[PDB]
Amino acid sequence: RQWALEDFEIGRPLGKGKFGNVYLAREKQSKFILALKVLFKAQLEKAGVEHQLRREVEIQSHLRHPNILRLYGYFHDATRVYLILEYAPLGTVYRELQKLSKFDEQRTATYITELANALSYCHSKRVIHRDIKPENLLLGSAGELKIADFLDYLPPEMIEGRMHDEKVDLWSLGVLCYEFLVGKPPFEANTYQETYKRISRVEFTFPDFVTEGARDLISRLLKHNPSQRPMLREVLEHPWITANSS
Ligand SMILES: C=Nc1ncc(F)c(-c2cccnc2Oc2ccc(NC(=O)c3ccccc3Nc3ccccc3)cc2)n1
Repeated sequence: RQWALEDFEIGRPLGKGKFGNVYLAREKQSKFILALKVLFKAQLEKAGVEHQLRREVEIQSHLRHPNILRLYGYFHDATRVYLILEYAPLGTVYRELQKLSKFDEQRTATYITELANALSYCHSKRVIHRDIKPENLLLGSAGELKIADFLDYLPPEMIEGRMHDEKVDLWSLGVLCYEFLVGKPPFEANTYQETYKRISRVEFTFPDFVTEGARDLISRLLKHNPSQRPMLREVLEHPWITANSS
């Protein structure tokens, strides 16, 4: 409960980014094996996100799920800040997606279920999410997927703030599923302008090898109007999902 850097025996550099570096680590006390991010407050300031982090570490800490990367604890010295995190032994879905180019109908559906499961929990524990990427998806030991993200003159459209923020994740789920099945995201193009074009006008096209159940689901998630995309529950109960999830 009262953490210091010499409570930890340090292993191999696990990669860097963005403010800090991650190392492999072990609790001298419980010999428990975990990752450790090392953020520098100097690097947080020249990016103005010190309070933003502390804010989110308090949110993160109260999220226990097999499909969400577990944060165990945190601490600091004057120069450095440390985050004690679940080591995902099997690499990212990015690296793996490059190794396999695309995934099988079942590998994709299982991954969607897990995401959906995790996202539902967040929605339930009152914490909505923005965008999910393959690069932000880590892999546990048993192939399991881990989200590792980080007046009186005022009108109605300014006091109701952000109306539909819950529904972004369903778009993300649509996009992801596609990339998993195809190897590329659905509005990927050459110019940034042509990508912007296809995202705005919702312009994606399934190559022939894609199944119907997938085309059906993906289309339902990728609706222009946010309030038309299925609620997470429905994704878990989709013919295609309920036929490949395990
Ligand atoms: C190879 N497996 C593996 N396992 C665990 C790992 F952490 C990593 C890893 C290695 C190198 C770089 N990144 C890695 O993954 C992550 C992914 C997410 C995080 N999460 C955070 O850094 C974070 C968690 C809770 C709260 C805040 C966090 N960061 C944050 C920083 C600034 C502002 C806001 C949030 C940490 C490491 N890699």
